[PDB]
Amino acid sequence: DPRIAARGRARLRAVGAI
Repeated sequence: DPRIAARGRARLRAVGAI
């Protein structure tokens, strides 16, 4: 679903920071 992928991208996002 479109509401399930919006959270999947956050993964790499958060990791990218640190």
